[PDB]
Amino acid sequence: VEGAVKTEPVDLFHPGFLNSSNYRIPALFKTKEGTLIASIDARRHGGADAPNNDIDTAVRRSEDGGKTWDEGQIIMDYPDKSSVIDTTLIQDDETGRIFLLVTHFPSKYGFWNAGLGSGFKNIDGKEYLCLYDSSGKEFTVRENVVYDKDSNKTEYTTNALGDLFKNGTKIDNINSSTAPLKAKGTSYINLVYSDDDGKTWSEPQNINFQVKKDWMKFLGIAPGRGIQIKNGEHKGRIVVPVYYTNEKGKQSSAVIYSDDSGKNWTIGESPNDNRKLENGKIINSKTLSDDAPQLTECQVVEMPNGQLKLFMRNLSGYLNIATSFDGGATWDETVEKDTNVLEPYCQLSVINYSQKVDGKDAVIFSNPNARSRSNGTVRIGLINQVGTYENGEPKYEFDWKYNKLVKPGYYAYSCLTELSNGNIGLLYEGTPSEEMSYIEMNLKYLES
Ligand SMILES: *[C@]1(C(=O)O)O[C@@H]([C@H](O)[C@H](O)CO)[C@H](NC(C)=O)[C@@H](O)[C@H]1F
Ligand SMILES: [Ca+2]
Ligand SMILES: [Ca+2]
Repeated sequence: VEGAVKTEPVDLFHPGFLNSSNYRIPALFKTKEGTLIASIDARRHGGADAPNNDIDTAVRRSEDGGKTWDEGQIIMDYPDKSSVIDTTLIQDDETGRIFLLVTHFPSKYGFWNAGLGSGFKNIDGKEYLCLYDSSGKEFTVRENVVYDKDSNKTEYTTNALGDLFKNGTKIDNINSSTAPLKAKGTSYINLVYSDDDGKTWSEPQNINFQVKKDWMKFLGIAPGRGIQIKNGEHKGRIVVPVYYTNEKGKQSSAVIYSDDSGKNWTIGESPNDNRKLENGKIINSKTLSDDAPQLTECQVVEMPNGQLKLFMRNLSGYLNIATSFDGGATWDETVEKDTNVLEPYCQLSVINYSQKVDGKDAVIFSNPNARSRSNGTVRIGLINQVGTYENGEPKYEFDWKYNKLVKPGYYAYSCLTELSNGNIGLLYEGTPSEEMSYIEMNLKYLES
């Protein structure tokens, strides 16, 4: 229609960019300064997930609203088929600090073979990363100095990247397939941060000891973005979607969050914890033994009063939505199924939109509207309160009033952002693992 804007796709990542043959897993965010940051997996050996690859994290920035982008940089790169996989972006408005979190695996590990627990051990009241030698003896890293099982200092030290130094000389890396001391083979949550609007990034902080329980096998970032709560008593809380497997391998969503500007993180309960299934069975994420109720990658948005809604990949064929009244610490027992929104078992993106649409608060949603990763569709969901829960909290529901096909053919993972001009930016997998496409759309287009 007249005045509709949908830009022609640009390949923001593609084979050869930064000398990476493949790319997957978009994250896209507009900073407080108005800069766009796009992060992605630079999959170096093909498109496959860990452990069958060597994956680094790449970032591009735009200072002109997505019209032009910088030359990119690799910000995390582990050796020898140790991979960082699945990024997410969020910023603390108070401090201006931008966070990027990602899942990390040592060489040979990935989602399906991750070992149990955090990979840390408590010694005398502090958690220390464990290392193992060829005989299986256990060592700890205490302030980057390696101690043996009898608390004798060894000749080894580490750094935040896992480099392993013998008397100060680098000899290997604890994440490789060859090191004399290796980390536990499991997932780790890494966090890096930027205080200069994404130009430079810290080295990784391994926060597994704060967020990963002893019964979780995988715990990973659910890629895309986080939020910082705007309304109510949890205002300022930084909320990052995640998901994990239990000892039986079954997946449940949750969020990690920080009330102290990213210094410390905690994991909330899953919506699968004390979840009441359709006909009344009660499950929990620690004991879940069936495939059907699994809840996996997810993204979160905030309601007008501060209530959270967690939108989740799942096995029902349709979108599932959980509700939290306590800032992501727990969820209502009922997970809603929205049969207006097909969900083919793929990541989705949902964001708050800053302006009213048709007099209502709104969200913007992106996923493949199909029974496969195709027919990429962007929706505007209007929020309406429809009475209250038994506990008196407002009950909010979405009206998917506007729905627009933006990508015929292949469409997999995606990430939205609102732009400074009020339009919507979208970075999406329009190929399995090669070109990642960026478009800008206005509301007139989305409503057409
Ligand atoms: C997606 C994908 O489906 O395309 O899957 C994730 C997991 O394999 C899946 O959620 C497991 O049930 C990948 N992440 C990891 C850590 O394997 C994503 O990178 C992506 F591959
Ligand atoms: Ca690498
Ligand atoms: Ca619950």
